[PDB]
Amino acid sequence: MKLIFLSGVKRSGKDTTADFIMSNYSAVKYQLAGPIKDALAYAWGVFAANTDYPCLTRKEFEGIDYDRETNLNLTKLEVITIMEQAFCYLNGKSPIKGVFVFDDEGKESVNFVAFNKITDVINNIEDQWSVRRLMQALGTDLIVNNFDRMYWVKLFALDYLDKFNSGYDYYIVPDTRQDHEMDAARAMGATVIHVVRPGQKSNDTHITEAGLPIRDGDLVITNDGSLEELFSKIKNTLKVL
Amino acid sequence: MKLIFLSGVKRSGKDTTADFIMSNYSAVKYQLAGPIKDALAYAWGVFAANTDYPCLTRKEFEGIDYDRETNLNLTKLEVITIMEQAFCYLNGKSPIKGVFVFDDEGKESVNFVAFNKITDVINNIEDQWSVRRLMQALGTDLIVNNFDRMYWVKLFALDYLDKFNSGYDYYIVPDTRQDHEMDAARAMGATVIHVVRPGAGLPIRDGDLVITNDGSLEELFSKIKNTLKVL
Ligand SMILES: Nc1nc2c(ncn2[C@H]2C[C@H](O)[C@@H](COP(=O)(O)O)O2)c(=O)[nH]1
Ligand SMILES: Nc1nc2c(ncn2[C@H]2C[C@H](O)[C@@H](COP(=O)(O)O)O2)c(=O)[nH]1
Ligand SMILES: [Mg+2]
Ligand SMILES: [Mg+2]
Repeated sequence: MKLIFLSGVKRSGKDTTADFIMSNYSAVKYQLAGPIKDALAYAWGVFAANTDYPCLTRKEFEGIDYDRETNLNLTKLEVITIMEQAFCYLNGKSPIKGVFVFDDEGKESVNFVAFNKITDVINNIEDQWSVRRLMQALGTDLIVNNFDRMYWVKLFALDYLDKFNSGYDYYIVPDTRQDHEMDAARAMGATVIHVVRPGQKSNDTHITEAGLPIRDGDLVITNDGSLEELFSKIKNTLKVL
Repeated sequence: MKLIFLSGVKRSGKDTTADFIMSNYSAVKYQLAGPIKDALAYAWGVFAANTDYPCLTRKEFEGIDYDRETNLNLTKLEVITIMEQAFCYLNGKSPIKGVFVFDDEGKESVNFVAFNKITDVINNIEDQWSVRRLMQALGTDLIVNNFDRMYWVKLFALDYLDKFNSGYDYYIVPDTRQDHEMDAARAMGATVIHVVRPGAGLPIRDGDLVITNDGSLEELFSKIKNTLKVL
């Protein structure tokens, strides 16, 4: 099995490459933001449970026929509540440093110190709450930035360890968005492929929308033409590995 | 940080190599069997409290002035309860596939099937219970063979990633005993270094480094310095 980490801003051709690889090769995929979306879909169902709030499922957090930039018109209190349920969920997958979950009859809550950092972080976010902003907030604003910078790489490692030994040719991580994820990837001997559209940018200022640095050893596919030109570049890049 | 997995049989000089590295470089060490001794020391403290059993601390589970071969005279029954408490401790570190821990008012226990597999497995162990047989039963008879072949390597992965930006030059795992664990180390980008003596062992695969301990300590030491040099 060959481990590949893909890197590319929105609409750079990176998502196209990911799909080209998944449909033309024996590949298994793992999304770093996978568990972010599972935790939010779970928290949401706990939050919108017996409310008149719309039912958002994993598919919607996946963006399947749902615009994740849609304003959900939520209050900072609602958002804090959701983040606390998302944390209780994640803590059952892998312990978040400094977080404890307590039960009061099917009512899960985090410890005060953790609940207090959630509150402070959320209270200072003035953006409107979309599925997209909730992903950015859970992933980065809270966890990476305040509890465990390597949590999402840790969950990828547990998955990889379950699968490195199977019959797939490739193991792809298509959504690398933080430099430290790239650092872990290079350390583990992953091939890092950047898909770049000559002089283009991310229309989101969140750190997870920023273009990742190209370091020595990284491969770069310049998407400066047609689609088959891209498909050819992909084929010849992989043929080499 | 360079990830190094050391391999070698008893008296090959593998242990001397881990020591020299730890003593001469910015290095941090992780034992795959660490959590095994921690869980047993935990499960032990909890069960020998109720009884008139010897008090074994994490210090004797480490074999620190204790013979881990020492028979403890346990009922397959107590061994089974010790084992379930240890699963409870480990499950809080990283979930063991197919195990759920529940609180019974000042008493967590594992779901029934996990409980049932534990009993079945501990019931065919016809041996005598030393601390050392307990480590094996927990580590291999149970977890690796019946729950998750990769569980000890998953716990190393959590710790390695945790130390990822810590400033150490090397991360050394010295006690790998299974080949599947060495496969996982290679899959995670480790350099495998075998310490062998001229005339059981894990296989030496293509890419692994081999240090032949055929001379003196200072010669062993010199071979280690030059091997670390080209990593
Ligand atoms: N890769 C990654 N994504 C993160 C992190 N924290 C938050 N996210 C966000 C970035 C994306 O907006 C999102 C997943 O969205 P998408 O890949 O489009 O389903 O999760 C992090 O640490 N790593
Ligand atoms: N590395 C490793 N050690 C294991 C595993 N299962 C059980 N062990 C235990 C059995 C040995 O007696 C013990 C070594 O403990 P020590 O003497 O403190 O280094 O490791 C396993 O899967 N991997
Ligand atoms: Mg909950
Ligand atoms: Mg316990």
